[PDB]
Amino acid sequence: DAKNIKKGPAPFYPLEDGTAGEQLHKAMKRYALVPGTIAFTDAHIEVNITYAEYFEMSVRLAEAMKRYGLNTNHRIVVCSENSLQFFMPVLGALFIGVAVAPANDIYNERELLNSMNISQPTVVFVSKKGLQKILNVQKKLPIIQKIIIMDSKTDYQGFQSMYTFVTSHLPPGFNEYDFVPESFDRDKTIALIMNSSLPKGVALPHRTACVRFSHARDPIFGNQIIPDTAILSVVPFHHGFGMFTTLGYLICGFRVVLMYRFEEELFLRSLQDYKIQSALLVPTLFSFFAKSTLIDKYDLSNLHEIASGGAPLSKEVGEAVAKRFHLPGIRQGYGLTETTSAILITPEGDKPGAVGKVVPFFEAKVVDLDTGKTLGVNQRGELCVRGPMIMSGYVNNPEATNALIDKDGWLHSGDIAYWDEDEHFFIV
Repeated sequence: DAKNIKKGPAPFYPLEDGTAGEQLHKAMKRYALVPGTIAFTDAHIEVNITYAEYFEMSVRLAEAMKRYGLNTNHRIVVCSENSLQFFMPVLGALFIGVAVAPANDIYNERELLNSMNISQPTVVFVSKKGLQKILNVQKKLPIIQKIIIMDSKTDYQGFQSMYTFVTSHLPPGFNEYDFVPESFDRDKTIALIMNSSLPKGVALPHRTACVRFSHARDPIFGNQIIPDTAILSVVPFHHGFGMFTTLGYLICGFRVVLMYRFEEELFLRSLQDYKIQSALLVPTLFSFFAKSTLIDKYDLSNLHEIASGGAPLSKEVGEAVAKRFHLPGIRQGYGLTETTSAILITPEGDKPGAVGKVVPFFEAKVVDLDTGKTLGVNQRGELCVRGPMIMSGYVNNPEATNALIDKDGWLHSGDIAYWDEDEHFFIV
């Protein structure tokens, strides 16, 4: 009964062709050509980096990695707290088809080795403060040939920075605006290898990012592209919420204001002073802001939304946070690392405490817990989802993959849900 399979509507804008790197290159080149357009802002040190600067350096890294010898057969790791520099190697790799494996920068040293043992990187990009951890891992994974320091201009402790690495490998006369990103099969070529909440590696083809880019610009399931839009992001860039919201914001030309350490006054003062339209919180920051009383001391009249993304809020906490911030509700999402980003999303302007509706290109159902039979309206069962952001598989673990994703391609989320007459989903 097709009536019991919830289907996303058609996207406002048709899904664009090209790899994720080709799509990001094209958008970012355009914003690059408008001087003064801000890509990222570091709320702690107050520095802005423009799209022209971001574009040029990402293109330069792409060419430098290509000349060094990286191709679709290689992976890199990015291991860094949130920073102005984080996405530079991410974008450069995407531009040339090299898979990016972000490693949680507060992983203890065992968890870190586990993650890099699965991703098997040839090159590691790390912040200064992560260098010692990476050196210790490298003693055990000889495949790591080269370590490049992200938040330095000169060489740092005998290692090249991104800047000196680029200079070592760029051809004479290199022109950032003549560069053409690589073209490859976006279904077979892996864009990201993300870690599971021992964590596994989740392989995500370029296709899954391309679909995210359609949602991110969707006026219903995303944010409308409006000039001078600014986002405050406190979520980790190495995890799917931060990774795939930020890439979408770059596609949209927005200003991404970041923090790498949560503080109450800096956060609220940043919302006010950067006239943030949209803020992203990790889940336990919601319980925090339900307790905060300082909110009313700031002018937050440009704030239109607070988004929890993949992570599902209790109906009570979501309500208490919306109230504190004088908002009609929270822009919720439900997703997993395994679905790339949110595949249920609160449609713009529209149900307490629904998590949202099925995104374009996807289908969702709920099934009986004993039997697997599809259930009807208002009936509680296991949420299953199907669509082109589902991971291609856990790296080198077909058994955990087949345990999660059945033979018809339904991913079994492990969560309990129901959908209603309006097709809003509720996570119980």
